[PDB]
Amino acid sequence: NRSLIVTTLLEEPFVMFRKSDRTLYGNDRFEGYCIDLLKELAHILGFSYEIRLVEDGKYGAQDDKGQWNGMVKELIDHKADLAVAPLTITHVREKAIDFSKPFMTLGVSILYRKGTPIDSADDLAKQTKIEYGAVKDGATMTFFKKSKISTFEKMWAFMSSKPSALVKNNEEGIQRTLTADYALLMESTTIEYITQRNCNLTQIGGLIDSKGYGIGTPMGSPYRDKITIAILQLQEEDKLHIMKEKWWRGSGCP
Ligand SMILES: C=C(C)[C@H]1CN[C@H](C(=O)O)[C@H]1CC(=O)O
Ligand SMILES: [Cl-]
Ligand SMILES: [Cl-]
Ligand SMILES: [K+]
Ligand SMILES: [K+]
Repeated sequence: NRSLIVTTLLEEPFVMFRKSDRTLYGNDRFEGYCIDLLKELAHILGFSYEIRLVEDGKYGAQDDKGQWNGMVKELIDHKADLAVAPLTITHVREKAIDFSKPFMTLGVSILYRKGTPIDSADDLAKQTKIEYGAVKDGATMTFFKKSKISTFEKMWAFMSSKPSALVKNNEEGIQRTLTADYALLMESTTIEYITQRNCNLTQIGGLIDSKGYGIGTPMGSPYRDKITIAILQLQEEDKLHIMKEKWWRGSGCP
């Protein structure tokens, strides 16, 4: 039947503008892990799509008392059929949209420059000399905002009090860790990609929690179950592990 509308956002190495001399248009403009996954799902399920970058360039957060923005809002409003992106599956977003079963699992951890030998978030929580933060209005910020763990409660207090500590996006966050005394609270799979390519960066400690990335849909979407079955089939054959290795494999560090 009709082409589905796919909403997404630029983010390495999930979704990128591929390199070309020509001016690209339509779906051809895109490559990455999420594009490979989307192609595999479209082939398996027999659907076509038109990819659209979400206008406001956000994932989705509950800004107002109630109202959503970003890809989540796009899904709430049925402006897109699918959100294909590293969209973190959270019980709070589940109050507004549905997800497929997760195609990738991960957790929050810390990105930091190699130097002052901290080894945990606790080390970060009990000082202020090293500024730390998260991407504003993202899953990670939301995790801290609503935590009951005292260590993270203290971190939220600092992060929220000083707005100059939250960043607009990953590129701004990574650049800050590279040019200032700044630790970034970031999802582990991105950290893994980054530390492989930036040998002076490292992950501090291990994973704080567990979560996954899933394909977002409007609640009660007829494609949600089909997409889930297909994702689970790919997983049984270790295809998603292979796909990740394809986009993640770096050149390696000293
Ligand atoms: C702003 C990015 C890159 C996204 C990706 N996953 C989280 C989300 O789905 O909101 C965000 C990262 C984070 O908040 O650690
Ligand atoms: Cl577009
Ligand atoms: Cl897999
Ligand atoms: K070009
Ligand atoms: K079609």
